[PDB]
Amino acid sequence: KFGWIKGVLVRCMLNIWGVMLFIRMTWIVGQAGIAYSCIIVIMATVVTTITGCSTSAIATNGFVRGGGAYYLISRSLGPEFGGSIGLIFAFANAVAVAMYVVGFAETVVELLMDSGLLMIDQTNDIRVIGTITVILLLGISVAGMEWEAKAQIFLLVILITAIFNYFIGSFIAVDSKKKFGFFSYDAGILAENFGPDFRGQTFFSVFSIFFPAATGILAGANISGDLADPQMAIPKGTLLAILITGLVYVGVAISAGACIVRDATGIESNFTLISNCTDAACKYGYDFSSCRPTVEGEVSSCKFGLHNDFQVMSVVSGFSPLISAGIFSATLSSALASLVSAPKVFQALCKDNIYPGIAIFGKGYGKNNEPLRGYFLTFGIALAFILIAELNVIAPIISNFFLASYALINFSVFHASLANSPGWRPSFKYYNMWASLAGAILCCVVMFIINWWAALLTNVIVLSLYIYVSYK
Amino acid sequence: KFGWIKGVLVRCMLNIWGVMLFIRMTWIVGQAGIAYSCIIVIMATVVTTITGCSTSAIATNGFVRGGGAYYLISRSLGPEFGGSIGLIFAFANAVAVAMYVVGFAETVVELLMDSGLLMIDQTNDIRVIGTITVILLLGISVAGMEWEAKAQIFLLVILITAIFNYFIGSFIAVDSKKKFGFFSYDAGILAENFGPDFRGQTFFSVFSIFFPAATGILAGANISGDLADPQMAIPKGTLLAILITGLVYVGVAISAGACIVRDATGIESNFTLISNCTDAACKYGYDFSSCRPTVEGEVSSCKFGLHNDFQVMSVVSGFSPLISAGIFSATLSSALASLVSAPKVFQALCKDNIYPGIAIFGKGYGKNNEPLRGYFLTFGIALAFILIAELNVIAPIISNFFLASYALINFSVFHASLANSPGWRPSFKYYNMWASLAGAILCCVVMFIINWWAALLTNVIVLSLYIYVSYK
Ligand SMILES: CCCCCCCC/C=C/CCCCCCCC(=O)O[C@@H](COC(=O)CCCCCCCCCCCCCCC)COP(=O)([O-])OCC[N+](C)(C)C
Ligand SMILES: CCCCCCCC/C=C/CCCCCCCC(=O)O[C@@H](COC(=O)CCCCCCCCCCCCCCC)COP(=O)([O-])OCC[N+](C)(C)C
Ligand SMILES: CCCCCCCC/C=C/CCCCCCCC(=O)O[C@@H](COC(=O)CCCCCCCCCCCCCCC)COP(=O)([O-])OCC[N+](C)(C)C
Ligand SMILES: CCCCCCCC/C=C\CCCCCCCC(=O)O[C@@H](COC(=O)CCCCCCCCCCCCCCC)COP(=O)([O-])OCC[N+](C)(C)C
Ligand SMILES: CCCCCCCC/C=C\CCCCCCCC(=O)O[C@@H](COC(=O)CCCCCCCCCCCCCCC)COP(=O)([O-])OCC[N+](C)(C)C
Ligand SMILES: CCCCCCCC/C=C\CCCCCCCC(=O)O[C@@H](COC(=O)CCCCCCCCCCCCCCC)COP(=O)([O-])OCC[N+](C)(C)C
Ligand SMILES: CCCCCCCC/C=C\CCCCCCCC(=O)O[C@@H](COC(=O)CCCCCCCCCCCCCCC)COP(=O)([O-])OCC[N+](C)(C)C
Ligand SMILES: [Cl-]
Ligand SMILES: [Cl-]
Ligand SMILES: [Cl-]
Ligand SMILES: [Cl-]
Ligand SMILES: [K+]
Ligand SMILES: [K+]
Repeated sequence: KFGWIKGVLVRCMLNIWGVMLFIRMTWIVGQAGIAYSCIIVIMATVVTTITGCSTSAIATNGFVRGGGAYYLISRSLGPEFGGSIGLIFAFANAVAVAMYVVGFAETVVELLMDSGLLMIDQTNDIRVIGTITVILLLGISVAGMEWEAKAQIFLLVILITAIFNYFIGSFIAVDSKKKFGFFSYDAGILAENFGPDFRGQTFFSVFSIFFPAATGILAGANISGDLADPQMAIPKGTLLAILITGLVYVGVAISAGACIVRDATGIESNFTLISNCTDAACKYGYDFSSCRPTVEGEVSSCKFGLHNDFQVMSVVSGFSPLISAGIFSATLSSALASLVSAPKVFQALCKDNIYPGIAIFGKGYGKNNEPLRGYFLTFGIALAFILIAELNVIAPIISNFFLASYALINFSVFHASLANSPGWRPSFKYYNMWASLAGAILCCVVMFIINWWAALLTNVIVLSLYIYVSYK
Repeated sequence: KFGWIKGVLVRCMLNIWGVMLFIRMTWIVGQAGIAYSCIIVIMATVVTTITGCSTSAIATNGFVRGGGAYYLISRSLGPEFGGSIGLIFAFANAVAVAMYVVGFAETVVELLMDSGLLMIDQTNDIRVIGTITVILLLGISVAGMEWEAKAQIFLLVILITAIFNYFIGSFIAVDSKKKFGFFSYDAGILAENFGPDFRGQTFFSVFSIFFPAATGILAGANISGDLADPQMAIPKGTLLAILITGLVYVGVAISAGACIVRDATGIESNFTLISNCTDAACKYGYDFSSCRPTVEGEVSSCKFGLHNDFQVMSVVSGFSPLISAGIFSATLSSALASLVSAPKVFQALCKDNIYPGIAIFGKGYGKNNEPLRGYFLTFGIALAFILIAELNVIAPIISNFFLASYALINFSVFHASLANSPGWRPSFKYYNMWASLAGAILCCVVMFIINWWAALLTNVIVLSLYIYVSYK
């Protein structure tokens, strides 16, 4: 049995911190402003805080022993909400595996292209490296699960040293790191980056790429049978990990916006103060014109800055090669946590014969009854999406399915509080049914703003799976 | 008590034939093709045929005496579906009143501008004439309802003479009617108009303006307490009126497309055969170039043809002034049928205290207990939408709310057949629950394609009104 720190807090902080922390935060401050990106982080934190209060209200409804994620939901609420939440959550983690390993493969491909190693084109090397790293992540999940419970504190002390490396490298003004952007903390760059640019995107198109960085909060409730006291561990670690990771996202956004310019040519300039005809806040001798795009229907033909290079946190970092290779720790820990959590929920769902034909993905081979057909189905669903070797098209799909699962959780606890269900007495201090209704309406409306036909498909599927289990 | 002809068939044919028959059919053949407009008419006929089978399945579920539209639905199915169908249907007819009288006012304004009568600008004369014609339509509904039961056969023999006037004026080739478009039935014009143009619109933007011409099919079920035998009158007249009006729409579309060109300058040409350098199917001596638009982001600066003038059926007609002033008959009959049917449903809903605060719109003043507060609320909701003095922005709203009401009817009969409701034995020969489910899914998907945020608002409102009445 684990305590609340090592069993809930470290698990949720390792699942939440993933691709977008080191790869795509600076791009989000580049597209939006500092103000709009802080509004984005606060909105995702509001959604996940309401869903964390709803999950805590489920977890404090009696039912200590014999836990899990599907078990608590399907036993506090009915099977109609429980089966649909289980199916949508299993599919969401199975598709999130692809997002994390595509981010890992993109980082490895850019590290190879900084050297001379280049086999095929850039979008085909992500398909090759992403395929090798998901058939190796599959082998760990079915043969090496014992060491993974010890390795997670190792992964967390790699990740926090990466974050501290970035934050203390921001204050060190290096003259060689100019021409890649990155001057010191400056007021001119802070005023220039305070306000949107949206060079090909929109608000709610940048939100759909941020919001996978806020998911992963049900990693503590996914192990309730391995906790000491789940009534006190699940509301503590979840709502603490949400606060810690949200504050690190806000700090990364403000710190990236206040010291890096949006565009930069990677050519140094001999001047130290440019002729007074630009006034574009680079008074340090750098003229970063002829990189802003001409028309308002094209991307910039630059190579560095906040808008362009995707890896500028390795430039800002004091020791970029090894310490800011906590990208590997973050992405592989989140992908491995999502590779073992999607067949687990699906095997727990396929043991109650709720849905007719899926009952063959429940036969756990071996001694611990690990679902091997579930692992191979998750590997197939992940490998279908790795072949879309682009993160910015995978991430709105994950955002859609996680907003659907969180909306279903919030609406199910609202409906159980409203309907006066027989076994529903949630003794949690910060649970209100109208906050859950507000969170469900907010998740559904944002899911429709992001992409309306995928939202309509997901809502029709969830309504069909509810009406099927009602009249059975 | 009425028979099935005079009580159902004439009522449904007068409610269905409305604005779009004489005003906006030729514009729909102008924007789309002949093929796409026939596909549009067949889709609207499929939706209304499935909804007519569902309404017949409700109407054959016992319950002869003491009828109405709200009564049959709320007594065969529950109050949860019945109250929401009643509210959405009351709002749909209350807003459709504005569409019919805005079409009437637009016709009267164009007839005045063909003369010298012009008080204010064109969009402000529709607001003035549309306001006078809805406070005069209100006086008939509360003081002259006795003569209206005799006047409807008069209105129908005006309307069918208008239709025959158009269809026999199509075959009469008049040389003076050229330069307004309108050559004879020609193969070149039929081949030229066979294929879309979409000069500012899209498919499903032209469908949203057509589909109010297919609504009005519940005008026979809205009077079940005044019928002789509603078990045999409501499935007969509804499904016959749908077929008759759909065939007249298909005939009008094909006949308009095969004899009128899309653009035309209203200037006659002395030539009888133009120099062979255009080949634009007007070999009759007319050169209708310099009216096609240059860029693909603007409307044509022409004045006549299928795309432009909105009143070309009065040009094709043999006697345009009096007989093709069946526009007044069609629009005023449909507006008067929707002004007496929205307070009726709403007063029947406000007598069962389902929704809390609306109970004051049920107190019928007078001897027949006509709901006067309901009439004034319908007049207010209509007059709010008449001030948007443009038909092409009113008509997608009516399309949204009627697709919502028809989707609710189809889903309610599917859900009652699936759930095995206690008093649900629909002895109708052509009712199937999967056809009703297909009609409900089709109406919901089309409602989302037309406008997604209005569809999301309507679906959230209907979901809230269902969950309110369930847990009361
Ligand atoms: C403005 C307002 C607009 C409103 C418009 C409405 C909105 C539109 C809403 C539309 C909602 C559609 C609801 C459909 C209802 C399903 C039919 C059903 O209930 O079961 C039927 C089919 O039984 C089966 O064998 C099929 C089992 C799966 C069917 C559902 C999953 C399909 C979607 C998931 C796809 C895969 C997902 C998995 C991968 C992610 C039962 O058959 P039976 O013979 O009748 O059983 C008799 C027993 N009984 C009488 C007691 C019942
Ligand atoms: C955009 C426009 C879309 C238009 C098409 C939309 C597709 C929807 C169209 C659906 C219509 C097609 C299904 C009909 C099949 C019936 C087979 C049959 O005849 O046997 C039996 C059914 O028993 C069955 O086996 C039913 C199997 C179908 C269940 C799945 C329903 C579709 C779920 C949809 C999920 C959402 C779909 C989207 C999700 C991805 C006969 O029925 P019965 O049980 O005997 O009861 C009859 C009793 N009578 C005796 C009352 C008096
Ligand atoms: C992918 C999946 C994503 C899923 C996301 C899903 C998200 C979709 C979101 C869907 C939102 C739907 C949920 C909201 C419904 C709540 C109803 C309610 O709470 O009322 C309750 C109180 O409230 C009141 O008394 C208010 C007064 C009546 C207002 C009617 C409700 C609001 C309707 C607004 C429409 C405006 C219409 C304007 C035109 C008229 C009823 O009070 P009660 O009677 O005491 O009930 C006690 C029950 N008991 C006795 C058993 C204890
Ligand atoms: C769009 C994106 C952003 C969306 C965000 C905004 C979206 C709006 C979302 C949510 C809005 C929040 C509503 C706040 C209501 C608080 C009033 C109150 O305390 O009532 C209470 C006082 O009991 C009474 O004295 C009766 C008062 C009327 C009941 C209020 C119901 C409001 C229905 C609103 C219908 C909304 C339909 C929505 C349709 C659109 C009654 O309940 P209770 O006693 O507290 O029960 C506690 C039981 N428990 C102890 C087990 C927990
Ligand atoms: C009136 C009530 C206000 C509610 C405010 C609540 C907070 C709202 C906050 C903020 C409001 C939204 C501001 C930004 C608008 C979205 C811009 C955008 O991204 O385009 C969008 C739509 O394109 C449109 O047409 C947008 C038109 C406005 C719709 C949004 C308001 C309706 C809110 C809901 C009304 C229901 C209310 C439910 C009950 C409460 C996206 O277009 P797409 O084609 O789908 O994307 C394709 C994606 N792809 C590229 C990957 C393929
Ligand atoms: C199977 C049941 C499963 C249920 C779920 C299925 C998922 C849904 C299935 C299908 C949805 C497919 C739509 C994707 C559109 C691409 C993105 C886009 O452009 O959005 C636009 C599409 O609005 C348009 O009209 C654009 C022009 C046509 C584009 C294709 C329409 C559908 C094609 C044929 C499909 C035939 C479907 C079958 C019907 C015969 C949105 O813009 P808007 O909404 O128009 O804004 C209006 C605002 N205004 C009023 C202020 C102007
Ligand atoms: C885009 C819109 C945004 C929101 C999307 C919604 C997301 C949907 C996801 C989750 C929401 C779940 C929906 C229902 C909520 C439960 C409340 C309820 O209905 O209680 C009822 C149960 O319900 C039933 O028994 C059958 C469900 C019928 C719902 C029909 C809604 C029609 C509105 C169409 C508009 C929606 C169109 C959606 C778009 C196509 C009554 O409770 P009971 O007495 O306990 O019943 C016992 C019966 N039993 C013994 C057999 C078990
Ligand atoms: Cl992430
Ligand atoms: Cl999660
Ligand atoms: Cl009409
Ligand atoms: Cl109707
Ligand atoms: K994450
Ligand atoms: K009509």
